[PDB]
Amino acid sequence: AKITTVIDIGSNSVRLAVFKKTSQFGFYLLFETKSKVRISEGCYAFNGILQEIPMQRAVKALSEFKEIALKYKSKKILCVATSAVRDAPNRLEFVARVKKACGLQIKIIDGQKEALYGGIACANLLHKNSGITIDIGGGSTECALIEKGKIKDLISLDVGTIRIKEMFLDKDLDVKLAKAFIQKEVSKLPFKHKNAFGVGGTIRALSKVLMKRFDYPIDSLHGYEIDAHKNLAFIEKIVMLKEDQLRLLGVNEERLDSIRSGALILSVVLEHLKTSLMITSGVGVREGVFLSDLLRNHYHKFPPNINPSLISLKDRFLPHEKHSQKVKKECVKLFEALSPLHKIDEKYLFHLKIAGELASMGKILSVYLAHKHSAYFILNALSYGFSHQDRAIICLLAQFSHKKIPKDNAIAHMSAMMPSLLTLQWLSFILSLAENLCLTDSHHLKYTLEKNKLVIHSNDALYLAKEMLPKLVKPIPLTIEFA
Amino acid sequence: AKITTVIDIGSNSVRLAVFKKTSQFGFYLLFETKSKVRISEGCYAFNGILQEIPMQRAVKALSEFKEIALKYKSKKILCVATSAVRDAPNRLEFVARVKKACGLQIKIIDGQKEALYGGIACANLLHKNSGITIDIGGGSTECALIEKGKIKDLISLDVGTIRIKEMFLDKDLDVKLAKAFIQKEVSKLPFKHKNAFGVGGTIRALSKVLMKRFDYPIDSLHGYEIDAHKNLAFIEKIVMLKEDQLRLLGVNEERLDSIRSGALILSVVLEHLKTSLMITSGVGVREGVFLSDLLRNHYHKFPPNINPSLISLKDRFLPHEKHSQKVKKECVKLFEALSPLHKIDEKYLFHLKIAGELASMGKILSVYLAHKHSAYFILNALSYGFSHQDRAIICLLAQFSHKKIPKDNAIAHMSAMMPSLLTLQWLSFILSLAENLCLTDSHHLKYTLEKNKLVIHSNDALYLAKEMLPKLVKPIPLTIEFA
Ligand SMILES: Nc1nc2c(ncn2[C@@H]2O[C@H](COP(=O)(O)OP(=O)(O)OP(O)(O)=S)[C@@H](O)[C@H]2O)c(=O)[nH]1
Ligand SMILES: Nc1nc2c(ncn2[C@@H]2O[C@H](COP(=O)(O)OP(=O)(O)OP(O)(O)=S)[C@@H](O)[C@H]2O)c(=O)[nH]1
Ligand SMILES: [Cl-]
Ligand SMILES: [Cl-]
Ligand SMILES: [Cl-]
Ligand SMILES: [K+]
Ligand SMILES: [K+]
Ligand SMILES: [Mg+2]
Ligand SMILES: [Mg+2]
Ligand SMILES: [Mg+2]
Ligand SMILES: [Mg+2]
Repeated sequence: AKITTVIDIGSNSVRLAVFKKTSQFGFYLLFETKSKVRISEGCYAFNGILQEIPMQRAVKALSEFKEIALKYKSKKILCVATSAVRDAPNRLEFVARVKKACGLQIKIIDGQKEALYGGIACANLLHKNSGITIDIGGGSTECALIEKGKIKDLISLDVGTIRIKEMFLDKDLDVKLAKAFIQKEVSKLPFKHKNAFGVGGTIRALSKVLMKRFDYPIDSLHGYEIDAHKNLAFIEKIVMLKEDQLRLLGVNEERLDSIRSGALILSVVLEHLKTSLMITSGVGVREGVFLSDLLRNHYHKFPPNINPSLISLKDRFLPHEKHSQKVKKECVKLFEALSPLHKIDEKYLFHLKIAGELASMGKILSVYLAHKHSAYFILNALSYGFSHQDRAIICLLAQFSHKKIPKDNAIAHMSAMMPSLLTLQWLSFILSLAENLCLTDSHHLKYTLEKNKLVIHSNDALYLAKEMLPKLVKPIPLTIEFA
Repeated sequence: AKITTVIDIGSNSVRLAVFKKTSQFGFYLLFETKSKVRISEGCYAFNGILQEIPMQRAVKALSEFKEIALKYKSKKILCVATSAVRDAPNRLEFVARVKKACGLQIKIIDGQKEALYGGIACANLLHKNSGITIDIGGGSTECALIEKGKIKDLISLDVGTIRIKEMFLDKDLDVKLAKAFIQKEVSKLPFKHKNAFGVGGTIRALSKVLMKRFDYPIDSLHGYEIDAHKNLAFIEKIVMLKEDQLRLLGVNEERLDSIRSGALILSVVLEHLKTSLMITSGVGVREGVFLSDLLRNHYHKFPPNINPSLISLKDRFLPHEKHSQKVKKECVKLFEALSPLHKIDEKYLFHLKIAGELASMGKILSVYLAHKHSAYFILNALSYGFSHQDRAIICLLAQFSHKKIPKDNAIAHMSAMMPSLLTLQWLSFILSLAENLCLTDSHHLKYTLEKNKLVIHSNDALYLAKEMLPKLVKPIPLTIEFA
């Protein structure tokens, strides 16, 4: 199927995502949305029986999600339902009402399969290979243990934002009683890990709060890294704030009434898992469902050196992809030839290579200021499998090809672990020279270094590359000569 | 063909552009560059005989231009040569040298054909119907009188930057004698007009100086508007400035030694033509050659309401047109139904409709912050046939969909002729509401207004559009009801 829709019927949000497959492993999100259906509303006092008005909302929302699926030409529609529906004594009647109302067939999935879908999404689309997912939803919480990219254990707990809200916080029961109820279940998690992968609306909402509080310069939550020890006190503080204080923190209206129980659950989980770093995930069940299919014949794992963001970016914006292979190759040779001078950690060849592949991507928008467009593309869409640092470096290399990187760059100082200006200027200068040298179909280039003299060996005239040489911004005083 | 390279052998710059046809009328630039070949160097003192080292440069640049054309898989290569080559007693040996060196067939064109090509580009790719082109090159200056989109007269004058530089300025001849010489040729221009279309490197260079001088917020040469009366004195001053003063003004190193001649010629032309408004053209001879082929069967003119930037942007990023056509339709209806309240000039329906078509273009990059990506695409690539004002308005409409436009927005204050903030907030709100209503293919919507009450008439549940109603930002107090 070229276009596939996933519908994730949660206990609070119902989510929709439309995926377009661009190659064997390349894909991107054509459309996504979520609706605050809260099918679980009022069910927890009636033995999980889904109530009439909430069921009516679900049907109406699901009908429009189906319309959206067909509006985008989906060849397949996969619909899964989690905690509130699987717990519900009348679950089979709701499934039947939905089928009769719109022809959608719902597959109730158990907690372990829900944990797996979140694990699959995070194991493949984040930048850490090992860790534990935390998928806090309105009705349940899933944790999947991931080790070097493979799922090793799945657990689902019957604690969720709306469950806690209706059983405890709505009744003005002391928050201590809710914490105990949560801890009693969180005790059952049989594993610990320095890394956690934060999944779901509570955690993404909390991540937006933290980004705003610390004036974070990158506006995308997929991959945002949270120091769990530093921030656990604030997370616990959120549990007891009132609605207007949450508003001042930036929480949107629709999320005000569930975020505090959600924050309580997250705090108990993080304490138990001994998490030190939580990475915010922009993906979860709906993406994992799609990947279960995409990767069904590949053991639910992208092959080594297969990155779906990189690949889909090239399918969308660079389908004649040999030029960029040459620039990458020359960037490698240049980096080796100059290593006596720059002595930069070869870990940064990773970023240089990718900037080599992507630096002319923005010409599909305009050939004027093309590198500025490439940088924009890279910063906003090179997401799966890249840290924010990885993205910022690659972005800067492309953005400042043939230019001086400012001292005052927000992205460059995004973190104290970022590479130095000089290192960034070196890699950008290398990218620039490689680009100049690959302008034509010049072949068999060789670089030698003697003192501060770079010599470019070629039997080609390289007339245009020689003409452009003075427009390079060198990282240090260095002479470039053509032999 | 699909991919077409054009090479324009000027007397100073030699330019290359690779065009990609995406549809019957859609196209965009795959690649472009220019090389300071200056084939005319030293020819003016030897009756126009092209000199040996300049010809060698040309052969070396043109052989690599051919390589670039083939690298991009050009099916057709169109190569024309202008003043210095057409004037040269040895023109036929240079042409044959180039043919033997790389198989490029140079077609020497006379001054009228040169004026025609610039005219075709400007008549089609600029936003004014009538005016006179001013194409100052190294050897000659062309003017094409355009009226209502149609070429009515062509003249070529033997004044250019390198000609004047070598005949007068290089010899420390009083600038007065050079002006007198130019005035004698400009005298032959038999027409006048309030509008001028600026073509070539001199005028683009001057436009960049002016954009920097005035802290202009849109970094885009194409379409930039220059008050010729207010700036003529500054243009004339440029003629008397030193290299380093030109550097301080931002002039590129390669442009320093020709811009003063070019400014002298331009000031004389603007005075004679009575120009009050000059529009900087990002296109010229090379685009005119491509268009004369593209439009060979359409009398060198796009059909009414055919805009190649709009179309090509949709070809590249929106190969599915029916969604965006629905949003535009609702934007028109909403506009008309709300006009008792907003009372906005109907001239702005033009921008609203195009924002309706393009507002979700950016989702091809990311579905998160998609409207921000769309605005970026529009501001940087919606160029042919649009003023900077048109581009800015359309950009802002998409950018601030479902948001409040800040009071201090740089683009919004780009010029005093911009629409008011309130008008802009109105248009954005209409777009936002249209977008909500077209989420699903809600068919046959109708609108009525009573006082400040908008009533939406539908047979649809419009469940999701209602769920989103509170996130619209209204321009004035307004009640929205569904019947
Ligand atoms: N699952 C997931 N949600 C995200 C991600 N990034 C943002 N969100 C959330 O998704 C919702 C939509 O954000 P966003 O897409 O930026 O606005 P929008 O309503 O679709 O309007 P737009 O994108 O056309 S500008 C917000 O609630 C945001 O907090 C992500 O990477 N993954
Ligand atoms: N003919 C034409 N030239 C332009 C236009 N805009 C800018 N230029 C000129 O073309 C040259 C390159 O512009 P530009 O493409 O932004 O830099 P670049 O060297 O190619 O580097 P990049 O685009 O990969 S970031 C400069 O001489 C600039 O003034 C335009 O619209 N038309
Ligand atoms: Cl979310
Ligand atoms: Cl130019
Ligand atoms: Cl030009
Ligand atoms: K969950
Ligand atoms: K000219
Ligand atoms: Mg869930
Ligand atoms: Mg460019
Ligand atoms: Mg010319
Ligand atoms: Mg979005």
